[PDB]
Amino acid sequence: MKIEEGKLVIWINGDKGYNGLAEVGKKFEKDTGIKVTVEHPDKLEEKFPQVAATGDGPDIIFWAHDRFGGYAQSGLLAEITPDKAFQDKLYPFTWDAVRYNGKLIAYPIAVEALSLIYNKDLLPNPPKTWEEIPALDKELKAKGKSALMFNLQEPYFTWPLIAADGGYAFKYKYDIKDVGVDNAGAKAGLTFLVDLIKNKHMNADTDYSIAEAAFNKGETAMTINGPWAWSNIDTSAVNYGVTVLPTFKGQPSKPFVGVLSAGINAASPNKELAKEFLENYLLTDEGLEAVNKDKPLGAVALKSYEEELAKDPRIAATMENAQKGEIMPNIPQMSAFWYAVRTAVINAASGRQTVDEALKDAQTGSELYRQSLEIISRYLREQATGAADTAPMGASGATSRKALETLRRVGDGVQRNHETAFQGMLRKLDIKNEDDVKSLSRVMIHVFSDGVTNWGRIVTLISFGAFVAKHLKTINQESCIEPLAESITDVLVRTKRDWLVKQRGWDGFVEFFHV
Ligand SMILES: CCc1sc2ncnc(O[C@H](Cc3ccccc3)C(=O)O)c2c1-c1ccc(O)c(Cl)c1C
Ligand SMILES: OC[C@H]1O[C@H](O[C@H]2[C@H](O)[C@@H](O)[C@@H](O)O[C@@H]2CO)[C@H](O)[C@@H](O)[C@@H]1O
Repeated sequence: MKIEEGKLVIWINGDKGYNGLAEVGKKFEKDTGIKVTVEHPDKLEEKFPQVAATGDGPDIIFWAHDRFGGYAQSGLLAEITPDKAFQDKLYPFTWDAVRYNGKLIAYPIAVEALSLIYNKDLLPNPPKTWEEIPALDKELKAKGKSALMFNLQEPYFTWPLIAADGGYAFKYKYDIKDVGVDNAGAKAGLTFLVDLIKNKHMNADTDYSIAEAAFNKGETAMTINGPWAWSNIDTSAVNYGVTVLPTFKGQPSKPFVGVLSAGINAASPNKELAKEFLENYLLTDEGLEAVNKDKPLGAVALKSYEEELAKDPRIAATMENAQKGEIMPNIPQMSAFWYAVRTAVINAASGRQTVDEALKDAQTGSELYRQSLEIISRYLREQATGAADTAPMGASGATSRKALETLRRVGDGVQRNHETAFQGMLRKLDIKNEDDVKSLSRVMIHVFSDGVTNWGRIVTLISFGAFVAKHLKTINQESCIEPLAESITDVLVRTKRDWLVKQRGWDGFVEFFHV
């Protein structure tokens, strides 16, 4: 077991109030003798799943609720079991964001939404519409100033515009069959952003650091940022307001709402100290004030302390923008949707891809997991039982049908030609229950990993998976077919993601074996 016992390590993002969090760790250490280390590593949302998976990493991880469903799906988080007394101290909707398969997987800390931030000295009336920002930039450019600068490297900041005229991630429970990443509304919003860049009103290269510096030295009239950014603006002496985001096509910008949440590592031998630090030290008037004094949290989940901060108009603007937005879903494929949209916005902005090209590729990566499982689960199940699934694939399922048709035709030959080799490998792997199926996964990455990438090898993997599903059903282990399909899908899309999207995904597969 790698994680040290008798002490707490905390991971929190570098835009957050980590010095304030460390003051609450000092107060925990002063009362219990347990040293709390707070770190803010780069890409901790990428690195937590990698190190947690091997029993390593921090005791507590802080991030918006959107990444927590994937970590729970991978068994990287402890179940949070606060009593009714502690649960009543926080807003029920904040608890809704940290509930996954009916289990609390984290402690909610604060509701974050993007607002529009403007220089009252340059722009006494901020724009009501996105459409008027070009004329405003022209006007401010004559004065050696610019209208707007925000981070174009993170899809988070651009999403409100993309979602305004009907863009969305998963239709709402959440329908992961229904992805709205390349709909007319999404094209309209992202096209308007590329047009601002084309007409020199914004810069494709602008990241968080550049946008913050330009706003805080009064070079740009406007930025798009969250509560965490107010501290640095306070220091900079800029007379700023926090207001409702400008509308697009007469409709509000819908910011993706995040709930800063604290998760407990499953591998942690200090889960009792972590529960005690989070419930009785951090989630208190004194604890949330210590963190908020460093960098504002936004609208905190703690009712007592949220009553006080509600009077602040910048919080009111945050909640107004939050109402017009959507609570982010916490489902496992959020990570793949964010990765896909990040790439789409960066490519459309730089002109490497068109808005049509970029958003189509992001709609493929957003659907790739569910689309792959649908094909593999149906193939494995129909091979095991001898009867096809009657149910319809759905509205976007023309690809799944042709891909299953191609897999049937192409992959039945592979089962026949490799029968002897498959039987040899299935005998040598002693499969017999869900436990034995857990083993297999480890094998398949090792095998599917260090080899040349082609549709031929993808077919062999799925074909051997069907062969194992046939065996599973034969020994009354038919319930293990759905998890084996999940594991084959997991190996394939987690390791070949970038290749599968370059091949137009399953359309590429049908195209490749067409005759
Ligand atoms: C967990 C087992 C998997 S998963 C997977 N995914 C893609 N390809 C595989 O094997 C082929 C090579 C090959 C040559 C002749 C017969 C079968 C396959 C390859 O790597 O190209 C495999 C194998 C695998 C590897 C070695 C073997 O001897 C057997 Cl029987 C198998 C089933
Ligand atoms: O940009 C995609 C990104 O969006 C959100 O991350 C936000 C985070 O929620 C905020 O707390 C803030 O600090 O900035 C981040 C933007 O870089 C999602 O939470 C995150 O999962 C996703 O990758």
